Amino acid sequence: STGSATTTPIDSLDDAYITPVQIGTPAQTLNLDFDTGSSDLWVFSSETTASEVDGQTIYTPSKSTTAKLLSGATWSISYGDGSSSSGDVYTDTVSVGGLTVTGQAVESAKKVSSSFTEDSTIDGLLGLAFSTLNTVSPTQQKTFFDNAKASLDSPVFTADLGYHAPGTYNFGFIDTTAYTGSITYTAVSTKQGFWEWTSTGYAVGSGTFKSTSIDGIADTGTTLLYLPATVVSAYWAQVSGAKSSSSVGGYVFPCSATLPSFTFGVGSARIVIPGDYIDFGPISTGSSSCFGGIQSSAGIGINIFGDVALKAAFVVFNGATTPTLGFASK
Repeated sequence: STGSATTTPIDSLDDAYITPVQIGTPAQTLNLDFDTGSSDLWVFSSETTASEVDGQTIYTPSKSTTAKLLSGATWSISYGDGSSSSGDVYTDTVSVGGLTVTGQAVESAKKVSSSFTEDSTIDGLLGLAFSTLNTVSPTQQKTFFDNAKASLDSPVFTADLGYHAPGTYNFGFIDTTAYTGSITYTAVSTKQGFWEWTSTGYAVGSGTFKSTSIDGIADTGTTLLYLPATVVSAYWAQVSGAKSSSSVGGYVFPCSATLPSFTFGVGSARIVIPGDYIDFGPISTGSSSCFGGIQSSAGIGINIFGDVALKAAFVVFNGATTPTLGFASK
């Protein structure tokens, strides 16, 4: 089997992307944030505290003929941005882009933090990291990908995120029309439960490539590119008037600037992030200070190749016995 679903930016900045997901029978379609940095499929639901729901579409298990309470199971998750959610668990039929999994754990939120409530466009998360990170207790649950894997034509999924445009998540096949040149594959460590890999270096604009190992994770659920402070300082030093602002929460730069590109290495290959992708717009409506899309990973404890990086590439998440990542230009 295969599946193919379009993923759409939630707003004009590409802050996150939502993908429609069918849950239950008859189908209830919710727009979920596919997150290769976490491993829980959780939804706003009929169980979510009413004051914490503001415009989201909810899953109502009582209206699904295929929903079963997973008796005794609970979940609770905290993300890197300080947001959180928790609740109980159902199993139900879940379909993405025509690919169906029966018996998928659907984590029903009883509580969500303010950042989730305030984002009316995101009805929940679909985790695509390794199932070792799944928070369901006392019986850990599998991701949608892990449950689908055996049925797929090839044990893979691909992320093809758009810049200010829709893109695609495919499951079970690699669309050879969706990228240019060849795909460069690189090793993955699953030791922390992430799609963790090592970039071979970077360049700023038209500058020389610096060969240096940068461990990090491929994380579709993180907006920006978080890299070591040395790398980030070298990038922003090429932008007139850029500075790190402790008041704002990272590097800012004059909205009048033209940003340089940023290149990262994948083996001997290179992915170029256009400068435009690194613009996250005014720090507040009408401001002439703009927020940067490349930020320091200092204090996060990991480097994160978030959407700013991933959207510059066609990305293969190869879930074979020995996982690998692949990157191609597009």
